Amino acid sequence: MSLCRQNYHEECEAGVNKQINMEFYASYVYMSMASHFDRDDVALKGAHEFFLKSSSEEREHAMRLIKFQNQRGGRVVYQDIKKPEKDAWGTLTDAMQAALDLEKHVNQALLDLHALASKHNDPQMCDFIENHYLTEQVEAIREISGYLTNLKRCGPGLGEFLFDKELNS
Amino acid sequence: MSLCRQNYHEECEAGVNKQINMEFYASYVYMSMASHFDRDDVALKGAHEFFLKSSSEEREHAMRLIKFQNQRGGRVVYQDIKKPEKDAWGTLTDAMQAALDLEKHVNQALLDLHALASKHNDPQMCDFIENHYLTEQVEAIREISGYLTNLKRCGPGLGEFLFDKELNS
Amino acid sequence: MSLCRQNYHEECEAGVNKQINMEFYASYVYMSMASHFDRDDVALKGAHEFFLKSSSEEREHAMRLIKFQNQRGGRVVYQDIKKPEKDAWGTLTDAMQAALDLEKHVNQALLDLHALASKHNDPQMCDFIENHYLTEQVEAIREISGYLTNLKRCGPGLGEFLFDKELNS
Amino acid sequence: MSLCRQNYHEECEAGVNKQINMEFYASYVYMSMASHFDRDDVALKGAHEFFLKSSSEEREHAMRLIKFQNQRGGRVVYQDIKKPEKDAWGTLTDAMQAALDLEKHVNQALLDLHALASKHNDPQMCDFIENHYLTEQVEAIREISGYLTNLKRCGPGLGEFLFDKELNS
Ligand SMILES: [Ag+]
Ligand SMILES: [Ag+]
Ligand SMILES: [Ag+]
Ligand SMILES: [Ag+]
Ligand SMILES: [Ag+]
Ligand SMILES: [Ag+]
Ligand SMILES: [Ag+]
Ligand SMILES: [Ag+]
Ligand SMILES: [Ag+]
Ligand SMILES: [Ag+]
Ligand SMILES: [Ag+]
Ligand SMILES: [Ag+]
Ligand SMILES: [Ag+]
Ligand SMILES: [Ag+]
Ligand SMILES: [Ag+]
Ligand SMILES: [Ag+]
Repeated sequence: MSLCRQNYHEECEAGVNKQINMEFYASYVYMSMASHFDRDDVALKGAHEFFLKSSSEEREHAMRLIKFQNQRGGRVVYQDIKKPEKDAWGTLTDAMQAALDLEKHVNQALLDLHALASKHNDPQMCDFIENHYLTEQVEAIREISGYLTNLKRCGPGLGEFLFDKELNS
Repeated sequence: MSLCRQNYHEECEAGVNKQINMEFYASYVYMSMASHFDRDDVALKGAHEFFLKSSSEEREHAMRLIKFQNQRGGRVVYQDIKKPEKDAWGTLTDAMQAALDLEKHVNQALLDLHALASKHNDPQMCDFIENHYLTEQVEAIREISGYLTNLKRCGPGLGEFLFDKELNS
Repeated sequence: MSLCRQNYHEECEAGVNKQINMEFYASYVYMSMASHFDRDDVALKGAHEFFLKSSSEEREHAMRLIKFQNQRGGRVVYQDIKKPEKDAWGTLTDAMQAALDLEKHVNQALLDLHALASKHNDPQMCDFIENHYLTEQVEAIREISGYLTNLKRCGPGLGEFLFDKELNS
Repeated sequence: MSLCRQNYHEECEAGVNKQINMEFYASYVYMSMASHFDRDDVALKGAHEFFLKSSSEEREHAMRLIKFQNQRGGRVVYQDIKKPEKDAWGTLTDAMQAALDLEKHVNQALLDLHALASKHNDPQMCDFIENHYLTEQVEAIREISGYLTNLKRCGPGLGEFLFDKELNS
């Protein structure tokens, strides 16, 4: 009766908790991509920066869902952040493909989370997700898709090096 | 045929009119809380300011729904703004509890209003409500909930005085 | 022969990988402490901010070890970031105690890592750790210890609320 | 009894003298690399600038060890700065490989010098070396290693030309 929870279904709460984990996970994947591209034998500084920034943004995404959980009076429950699937992510194209797949996985998760909120008639949650995640995911996915297109266009070797400069700066 | 109304159902219009009254009412409650806390024998200036600001914001909420009504080509119809339930709101905790209850009542009303708009497939109204009210209500409720938590933590007497300073400044 | 690795023992590399995980873990603990203190029923904003900042700094610590790993030509290998031990961290004192314990655990780990580097005659690694971690840990631990002292001094209730204001601002 | 020497072993002094020569030598190598890349028939201005800067920095490294020698009350003793091993350093990759080898040779020398100081319990010398040389060497080596990686990635011809632009600016 002194708590803030209102119109916030347990499934949604749990879906937010899952999404928190997912965003941390994606953060972690990108951290790993970043460090891969900062290997002396890979040495793609643009990719490194790009994936670091993506890692940091994923962390922010997580945190904003954490906040949301608290703002709705849910209870954040953390789970392990699983290690990413690979220790080495290949070429920039390989990693961008993996990133695209991750973002699509995150995006589906968010869409599922939105479907949850819509199912439970939580329009504030829906709005939150739309406002902070959905278009962002769309943008990210489109952006990575274009990267893949240009990576392919640029080709291996020099093209990769030059394309890599074009990430960020 | 020269009017702007389009896709704006009479129930929604009426729901906006009810919500207008509700926001004015909440404004009025907060006005009363404010004046209570500015009694010489209550004299909690932070609460006074906080509730005045909440009153003014509720008024703005009302006005924005008035505007919306007109922008959608509905017709604003005012009702009495009922006096608040109490003339004296007790301690800061008591008033914060009452505020929490009011905000939850407003919030449910808004959620009902959004459900109305969703039922009548008025996505512009839905968006309006989400954009201007829902998250705001969530924020308000969470904020007041935290106040209650801290009021309890701080305890009566000195704690109330000190907590009161922490509202606003 | 085109790689940068020099004087960087496999044990050290592995110790850095462990330390990376540990810093991420500590980051994660602090994230959880932060969100605990942002519960509507806990609502200690200073603690929230303090633990968020500690989480972010732990992340930076991790990242700097990631960087170091790459700068020394080791290979970062991530592991799961385990969920923290608790879902709810108690009072600010309880959490500060837990933080103190975590920082001491991190600190011992770092000291072990430094002992590793010293054992393997990796003075650059030693210096790195001393330059970026050791004094920082000392500072953190002392700082948290003082917090605990003041939390105790301040007492539960009002004291906790007031002490909480004194974290950060 | 009016001199400053204290806790500065003759071997260390001699090791500093050797290191001075080594840094001058490395300076000289880089000078030669620089001039190679400024040949009209080589004409890689980025490499030229990069190696000039590396030459100048190596000179500064030498000078700082000279200073250190004097600050510790040792006696600087110069030896011939031997001419570099090659008159022509090949492609940018070839020279970067040679640079990597030189920096690793310098780095080992410094590590040996640090081991000397540690053996003789000269922590000020150890610190000096750690503070001014070790991490710098690590950085240099990693940097050159990445260059080699990117030179390889970029390939001969156009890639070399483009990679060359990416040194410095
Ligand atoms: Ag819900
Ligand atoms: Ag990384
Ligand atoms: Ag992203
Ligand atoms: Ag919306
Ligand atoms: Ag919407
Ligand atoms: Ag309608
Ligand atoms: Ag008033
Ligand atoms: Ag309000
Ligand atoms: Ag080592
Ligand atoms: Ag948090
Ligand atoms: Ag810390
Ligand atoms: Ag000595
Ligand atoms: Ag020259
Ligand atoms: Ag150098
Ligand atoms: Ag040191
Ligand atoms: Ag040291």
